[PDB]
Amino acid sequence: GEKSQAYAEWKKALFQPADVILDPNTANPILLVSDDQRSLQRADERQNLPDNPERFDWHYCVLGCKSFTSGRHYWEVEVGDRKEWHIGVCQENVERKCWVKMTPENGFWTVGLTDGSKYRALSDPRTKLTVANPPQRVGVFLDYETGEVSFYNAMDGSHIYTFPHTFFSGPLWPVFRILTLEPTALTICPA
Amino acid sequence: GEKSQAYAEWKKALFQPADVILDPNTANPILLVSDDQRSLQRADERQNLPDNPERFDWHYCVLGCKSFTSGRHYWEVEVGDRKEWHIGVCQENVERKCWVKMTPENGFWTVGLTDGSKYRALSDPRTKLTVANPPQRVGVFLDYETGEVSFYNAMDGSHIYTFPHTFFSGPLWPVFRILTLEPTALTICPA
Ligand SMILES: C=C(C)CCOP(=O)(O)OP(=O)(O)O
Repeated sequence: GEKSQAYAEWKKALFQPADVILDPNTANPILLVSDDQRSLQRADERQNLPDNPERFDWHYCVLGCKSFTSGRHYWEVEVGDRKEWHIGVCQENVERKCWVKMTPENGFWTVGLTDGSKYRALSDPRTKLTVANPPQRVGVFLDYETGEVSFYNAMDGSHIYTFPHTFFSGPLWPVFRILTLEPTALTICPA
Repeated sequence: GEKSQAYAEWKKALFQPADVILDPNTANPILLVSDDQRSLQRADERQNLPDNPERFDWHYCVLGCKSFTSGRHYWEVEVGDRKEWHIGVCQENVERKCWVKMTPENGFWTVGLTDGSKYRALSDPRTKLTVANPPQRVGVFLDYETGEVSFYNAMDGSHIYTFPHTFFSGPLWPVFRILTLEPTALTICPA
């Protein structure tokens, strides 16, 4: 209880709770956004969607509906028993159509999981993470002004990863990515 | 380059720069504190020194000359190629005379290196770290109010470790521990 309590108090001293919903107009055509816009699944094949400019056509990504240009913000994501996921932030100006490698140099700050047990930060090169207990819920923490993106196990307060401090260019968006077709959705925790 | 600049801007924006000097009165008798109080080495054998109450008698530890009871503070330590070292903060009330495990529950928040290649956080139990580039200079970051102790590579800005947010009791001192005889001293970088 003490580690959860200190995690709650820290998030109150410093970070504004963001109420993040998924924008279906940004979602790759293989993704399904839930009607309440909190949950994400994958289809067996691309669905028939317009190719509007905001849509990720290659990467299996979706954005939030609000961006950040300043300030300290957090949100929490129920990854549950998923075997695969990536979450974090990206710049408004990322390449959405052509492939680009999802790295900080290309405007992406994400961590995640592959093959049930391989936790990685998508630094370049990728950082192999050591996680003592697989997180069911992950907190994403942004400080725009200091260039900080960090990740915690939201249930026990343990730290997962902090990217090197950087300089952002333009607005940042919450980003979510799933590659697999598996029973458990990715779900955003309401603020 | 940019990662060093962003690390510099972050530490300047949010943390008070501590000018840390070693207190030889606190040092375990096997330690040698330099005349300028910036450098720490180990002697071959325990020196004959008085067992005054403030002196560490069991652990091979020394404190700084100033504690923190509030605020955000940072300092940097040149570890160079030294194969063994642990650094961080501890509570004024730690057990200095008798055997105790150096853990957060016992008032110590430290990380470091064993046998040239084994990075650990001194959590209970110890957390094995994976560090892609061995740091030569380590930044120690304290936020008293949010219970935060984190550690960075002070040359490239890469993150090393963040303890779970906690609650501190009383003053925190910079603490330094070396177990081995090695050519390379630990040296505190001035503010
Ligand atoms: C033996 C002493 C007094 C120094 C190291 O203590 P431990 O052997 O308990 O090891 P750490 O895990 O604290 O390095």
